[PDB]
Amino acid sequence: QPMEEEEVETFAFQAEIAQLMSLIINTFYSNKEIFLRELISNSSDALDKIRYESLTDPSKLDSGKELHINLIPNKQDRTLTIVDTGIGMTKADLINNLGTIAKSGTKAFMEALQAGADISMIGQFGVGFYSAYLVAEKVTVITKHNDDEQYAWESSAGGSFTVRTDTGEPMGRGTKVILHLKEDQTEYLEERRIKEIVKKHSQFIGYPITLFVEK
Ligand SMILES: COc1cc2cc(c1)NC(=O)/C(C)=C/CC[C@H](OC(N)=O)[C@@H](OC(N)=O)/C(C)=C/[C@H](C)[C@@H](OC)[C@@H](OC)COC2
Ligand SMILES: [Mg+2]
Repeated sequence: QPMEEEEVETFAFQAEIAQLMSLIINTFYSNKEIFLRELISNSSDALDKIRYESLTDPSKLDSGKELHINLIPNKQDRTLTIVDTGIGMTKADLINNLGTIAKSGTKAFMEALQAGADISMIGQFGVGFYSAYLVAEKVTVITKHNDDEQYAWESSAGGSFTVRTDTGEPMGRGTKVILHLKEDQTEYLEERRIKEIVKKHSQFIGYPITLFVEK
């Protein structure tokens, strides 16, 4: 019954990453659907990493043998969740790779946009994760790596993100991206739309992908 206590750490995004997020959020782009391609591609890379690590150390699969991606639309919460059982990320990985450290592709990509380039090019510049903000007002990343505890990263943009130990349902290993969709982007909760986008953009994943549909 006693009051629970939880630690949170708040971080500022690196300057160019903050500028990138603002550009993605406040500019109109057609072809926003490519966000799902980018997230699935990141999952595939995380899956490749645990796969190859396990060839040399099979104990790394003690946290889960199955290597796959699950897509979970939730119309009640208005969330689309992409879950993989890839290598996952440590706390240090989250902090370094999801916000605080500069990427070499950020500037070149922003300038490419502000010249008319299609947003689809984002993955080539190594900042494809941020395409989530084309469709989501808030993104929560839950992750579990063999070498660390389970962590939750979250940002509604505006310049900062938080990291905390996750009190939610334990995952054996991997990463779960929860997209809290903007009110005008609920088409990405529809089964037909999700299937269309995966069929169009994500046909060479290398791992099984399953769509879970309520009701
Ligand atoms: C193309 O491949 C990459 C690689 C990187 C960045 C991006 C794409 N591109 C990005 O835009 C960023 C900021 C990705 C952040 C990291 C991704 O997180 C979300 N959910 O998309 C995460 O994905 C999942 N499912 O685990 C990935 C890919 C983690 C991999 C395994 C891990 O390698 C050891 C990361 O360092 C810890 C790599 O970071 C660099
Ligand atoms: Mg790949």
